[PDB]
Amino acid sequence: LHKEPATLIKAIDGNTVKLMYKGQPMVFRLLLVDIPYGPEAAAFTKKMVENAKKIEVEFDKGQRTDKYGRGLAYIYADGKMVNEALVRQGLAKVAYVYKGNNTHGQHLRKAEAQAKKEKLNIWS
Repeated sequence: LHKEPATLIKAIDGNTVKLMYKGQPMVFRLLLVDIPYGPEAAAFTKKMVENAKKIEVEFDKGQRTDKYGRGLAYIYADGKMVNEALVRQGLAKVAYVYKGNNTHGQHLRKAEAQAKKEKLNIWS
């Protein structure tokens, strides 16, 4: 897997963001992030992407867009994965793997388990 450069265009909600990617505007859905705290998750992703000096998108090895045309990726803000930060903060759950895109699933489930043990936010 490899990180590619992108530019924030705008924050949308906890697991959706609009980016300039290879010179075209594209809506991206954060892989493996399930939002059941919806405003809270939205605000967290919004801050994280808008303060970044560097946004990267990392496709997984399965299908790269969903049926609505959204890119399916891990999104990184200054080197930190947004998908993982949300889960570790207890602001989303880890989704069922979609079509071969599971490369970071174990890593994210470890972050979720930690959030759970700490009883954070959704794990109240």
